Amino acid sequence: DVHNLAELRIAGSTGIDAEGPDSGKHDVDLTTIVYSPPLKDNWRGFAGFGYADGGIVRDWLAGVEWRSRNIWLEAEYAERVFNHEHKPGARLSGWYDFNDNWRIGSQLERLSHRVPLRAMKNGVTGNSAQAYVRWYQNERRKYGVSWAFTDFSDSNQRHEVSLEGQERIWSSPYLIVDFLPSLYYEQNTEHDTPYYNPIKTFDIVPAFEASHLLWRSYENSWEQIFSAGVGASWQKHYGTDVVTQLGYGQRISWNDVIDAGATLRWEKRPYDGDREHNLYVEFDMTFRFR
Repeated sequence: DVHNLAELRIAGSTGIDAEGPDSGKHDVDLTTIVYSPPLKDNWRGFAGFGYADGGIVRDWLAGVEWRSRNIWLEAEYAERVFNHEHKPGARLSGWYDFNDNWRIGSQLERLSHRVPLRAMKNGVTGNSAQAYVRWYQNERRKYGVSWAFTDFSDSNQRHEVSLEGQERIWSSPYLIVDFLPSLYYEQNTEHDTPYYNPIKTFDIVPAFEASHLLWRSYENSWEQIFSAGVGASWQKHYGTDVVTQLGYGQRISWNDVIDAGATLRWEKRPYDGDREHNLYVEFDMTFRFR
């Protein structure tokens, strides 16, 4: 019956062949975080670790989480090291639920991950502010507005905006199919940069996702995830070309104590002209224990 215990989260990202502009062909992202048990009914403390080599960047972090329904909140401080150089970092985030159809979320970060993770090759520091609004119109219908402002340590400010939708097309005992149309807007300021800093980009990518169930017995299961998208990307001084994206993954859930998933992703969009392709693998695991 025990279901609120200590929790270990481990998630990772690695590039198979990422010929994109803000990532080398082969990069490695790994983050591991452990949550304490409910210290009391709403409070949890966590500590964690972050790793990124592509010149190696590591993170040591610790923070607290408060949790009731209708409102979730956490703060987090981290220390980031690079080439015998320490720099401080902190995160504040939360969401609350207005009416149980509407939810508003907020997020403050230093340093921000919304900065391409090594514009810091020249030591580019960034602090940001995120906000989002999510609205559930049916039980089969869901829209998400989001935006973020980011201040770089080289005078560049990035204002990103995203708008997502989630429409349920088909819901079977074994198969569900979602329509996930996505919109994205990004604007920057600094013009001659050593990192991919597009001045004004806008994308329209209609996409679907299909979750198929391979096997299930009662409270533990196994599913495969197929997702595909074809869209267009516009960039000022460069016009427009096509965006295509594919994903394949699988999920395992076991006794509400084991959750694991791994996804193989491919995408091909234009960066400053003609299209380059990104191929990478993502995974995540959550365990609950002593």
